[PDB]
Amino acid sequence: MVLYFIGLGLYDERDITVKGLEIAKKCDYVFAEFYTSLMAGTTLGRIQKLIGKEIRVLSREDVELNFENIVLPLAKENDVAFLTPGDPLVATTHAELRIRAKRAGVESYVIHAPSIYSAVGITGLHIYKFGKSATVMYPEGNWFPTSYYDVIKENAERGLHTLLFLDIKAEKRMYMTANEAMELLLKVEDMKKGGVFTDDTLVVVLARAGSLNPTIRAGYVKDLIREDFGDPPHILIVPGKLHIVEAEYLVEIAGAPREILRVNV
Amino acid sequence: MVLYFIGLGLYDERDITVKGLEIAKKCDYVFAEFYTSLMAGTTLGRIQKLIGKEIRVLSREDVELNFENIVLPLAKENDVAFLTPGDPLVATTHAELRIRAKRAGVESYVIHAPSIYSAVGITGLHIYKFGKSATVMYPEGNWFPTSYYDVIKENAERGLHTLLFLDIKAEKRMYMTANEAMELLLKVEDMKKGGVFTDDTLVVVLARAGSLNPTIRAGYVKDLIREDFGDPPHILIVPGKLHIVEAEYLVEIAGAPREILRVNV
Ligand SMILES: Nc1ncnc2c1ncn2[C@@H]1O[C@H](CSCC[C@H](N)C(=O)O)[C@@H](O)[C@H]1O
Repeated sequence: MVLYFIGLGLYDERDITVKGLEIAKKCDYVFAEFYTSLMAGTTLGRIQKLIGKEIRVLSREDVELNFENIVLPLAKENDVAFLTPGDPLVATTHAELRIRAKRAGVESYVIHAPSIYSAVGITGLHIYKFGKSATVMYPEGNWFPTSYYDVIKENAERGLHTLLFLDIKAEKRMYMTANEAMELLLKVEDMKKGGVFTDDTLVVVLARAGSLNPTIRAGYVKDLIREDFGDPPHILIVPGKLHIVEAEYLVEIAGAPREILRVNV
Repeated sequence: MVLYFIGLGLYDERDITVKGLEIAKKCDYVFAEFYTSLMAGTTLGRIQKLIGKEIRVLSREDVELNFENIVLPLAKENDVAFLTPGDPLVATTHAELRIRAKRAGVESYVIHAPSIYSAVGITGLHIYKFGKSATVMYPEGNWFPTSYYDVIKENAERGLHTLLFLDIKAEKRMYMTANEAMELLLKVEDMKKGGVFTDDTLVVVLARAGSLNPTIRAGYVKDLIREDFGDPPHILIVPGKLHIVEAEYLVEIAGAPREILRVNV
């Protein structure tokens, strides 16, 4: 008896690691959640087909409130897996579920899978130069979140890049676009006026990482804010000071304006 | 006419994704490099047997000096794969290779795989709280580099965690251990007196991420500096102030002392 947290990867069902597939195939019960991220290139059926097991999908409430009532009981008598998009423990609160497993006497194992957190490397930006990350959250009611704006400011002060995860309302099938996140940011800048995010800010958009042809675009907010980046999911990145080879790659691979080649050192 | 950058993942031959494996099997020629890092849980023979293709290994000079003369020519009239440990393009210099492909008129696609950059999610530390990353380098001769110490200081200053890659002599298969990294940083502390890394600093050690049995340990330097964390590779993390949920994961899963619950939160 054991519980496995198995990541499914960035885009489709083949983004699972071979390790994860052969372990998932021999589990007695398989559960999964698809609310922490969007795998735009597959379906439940295709995943079930690949793993050869029926998958029961859990909602945020089933997990956050009933994980120990729905999943853990089986794991005491059987080999159980819990599948998630990307890497199970990245920008989720799933790590705490391991604590629940322990206090229920269930041993758990983690099988990693490609994550958007490291897949940003395809933007050409040096991974080590990424600072603190943040999430753009949809304003709801009279509440307008803005903390992600300060993260950008503090990273950019240090010359660090900022990775911006975008909001998701899976049960409403709403996936925030980079365009939406740019609009939100311009609005917070008119409030705070820190010169952090303007029409002239260089940004990078990565859409559907993991697919064979993801959309990778770099340019000024004024030029990109109304551009079509294709289907979700999307992440937005606000680079800090660029190394020359970073700029080179943004121009050659992501279609950035030639002039960012001229780095002001 | 196509070059595929395929990641092999964290630890053994099963850490490659299903997508990467299937694509590698259909490639006419398969290259790989093991200088940016090593796949400590497997061998080149086991990877070859899994892919069912002979793998020509390239040195760092083969790649950096002659990538366009060794790999790209074949990719003009064949499907070629270039394998690398972890996630492709996380290593600083690899992105550039895609520009070389473009220049040579060769199509390139990136197949992602788990990277230690994202796998540290398994320490229970929130991914978004990681700041700039650094590598602890072995000093030698009259050269004692210490920038990695500076990186810790300005992340922790901002309440951020610091991911520290450890030095490696890929070709001699010599891995720097977390213990050596800790002693070094105490050495740098004695040099710089910044109050950044001392006996009382809380650290996290992650060894053999990707394995089903990785070592995850958290505690104060005075206690962990001579502890055996098992076979390489080792990764060292100097956490910033912890969220209570991070601290209880470290206590419950990483064997951290209860003391962190009131000293580091
Ligand atoms: N393939 C992909 N392409 C672009 N953005 C992606 C993505 N997968 C995830 N994201 C981003 O991350 C958000 C979910 S955050 C959860 C991330 C997941 N554990 C992982 O390891 O990737 C999405 O709303 C989106 O902004």
